[PDB]
Amino acid sequence: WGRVLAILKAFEEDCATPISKLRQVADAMTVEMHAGLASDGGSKLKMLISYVDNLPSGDEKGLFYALDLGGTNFRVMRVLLGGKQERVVKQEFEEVSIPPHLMTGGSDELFNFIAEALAKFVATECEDFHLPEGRQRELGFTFAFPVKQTSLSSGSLIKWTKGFSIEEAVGQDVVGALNKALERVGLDMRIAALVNDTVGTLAGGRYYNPDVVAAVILGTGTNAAYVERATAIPKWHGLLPKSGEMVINMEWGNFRSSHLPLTEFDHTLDFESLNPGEQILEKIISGMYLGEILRRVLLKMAEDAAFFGDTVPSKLRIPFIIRTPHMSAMHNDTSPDLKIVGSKIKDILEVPTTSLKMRKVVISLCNIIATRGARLSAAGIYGILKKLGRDQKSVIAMDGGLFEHYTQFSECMESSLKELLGDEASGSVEVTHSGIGAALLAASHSLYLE
Ligand SMILES: OC[C@H]1O[C@@H](O)[C@H](O)[C@@H](O)[C@@H]1O
Repeated sequence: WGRVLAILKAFEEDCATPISKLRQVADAMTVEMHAGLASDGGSKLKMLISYVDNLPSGDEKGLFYALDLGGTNFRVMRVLLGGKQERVVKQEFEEVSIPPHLMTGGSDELFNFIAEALAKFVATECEDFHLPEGRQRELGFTFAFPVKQTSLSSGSLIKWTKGFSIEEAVGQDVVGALNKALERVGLDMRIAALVNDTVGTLAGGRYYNPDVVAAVILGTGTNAAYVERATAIPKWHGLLPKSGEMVINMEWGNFRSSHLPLTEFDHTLDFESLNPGEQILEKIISGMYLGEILRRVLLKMAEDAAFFGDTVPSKLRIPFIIRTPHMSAMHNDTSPDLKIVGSKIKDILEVPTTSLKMRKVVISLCNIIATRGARLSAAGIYGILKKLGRDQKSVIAMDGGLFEHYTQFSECMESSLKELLGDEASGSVEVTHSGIGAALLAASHSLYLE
């Protein structure tokens, strides 16, 4: 290593996000927010209206179910809410990994999967979760994909992201689909709310902190939601909210700008993806893609600089063979001779023996990729704050694996938001962590009292 350094040098330079560039990115973001709000097709930012005009206050009460469909995991939960003082009295939930074949199969089978798991969960209901009366179960549905919302409890799928590809479902109503799946298992359920995962995170965060104004998800995918003034949404007039507010789902994963520090590797990832040209910003930020970027750099060094000897390892040529959790562990390796980077490369790529020089390169690459994504996340948040005129206490409710379980990532993001804000503003913005959100929104729309 060995001209491996030349590629390393270039990639580091092409990925650079000095503050000037973050300011340019934030400014481009704020511009797209205005464009996206002014016209349905005016921006890469769809700026979807959620039909949430009232956020949780804390006085919600009753029994509520919630469904949560993400990119890789599905969740079923129920909660007892006891008002202002009691809040969440009791909570139960089960999590199921989604069988990969369901991601690209048919619509019915995806929704059967959801309905059948929910039915099994419902059957375990007992004690304090016993359905009172004389009543019907009420459900909140978190659905982590772009939706053209028609009401709080309805909307059609716009497109898939995160490796999903069920074309049958594009344009079809998500709640109607679930409703038909619920009919097939003979489960009676009132869907009171359908929300994007950013929206639920925002509702859940605002429930615990009145000053929450936005939510950002940095997990398998990436996205953000925020509370916008109704008058600042010229494209939409299908309701006159008394609050004067409306929560927006930005779908910022799809953001693109010439100021984005893209490399040949991000280009090849994109061109070979399931959704080429879409989710450009998501593909350099989210946990789905970070490892895959790493994989493409290492493959480049393997075939042109003999990083792994004369023969390129066969497992390096397989897409998504390197996951982001592999990256973060290697990134955390503070040890001489870098034990962890060594055992991760061996375990995952089936390469015996790596010099110190090779694992120093790998840990450097990990840092370059994680830092870019984190700093770009900060520029995103700063873009939202400028839209809000907030560039006075603002809280950003965060969720997702990258922010919760990747120390380097979440710390770099907070540092760079701080630098972006500056002495004046920084000291009035707080980034904090904690589904329940969708249930809280169902709770405001319950046909029952307590
Ligand atoms: O889960 C985080 C985000 O992932 C993106 O790929 C989806 O399009 C969004 O709807 C979601 O909010």
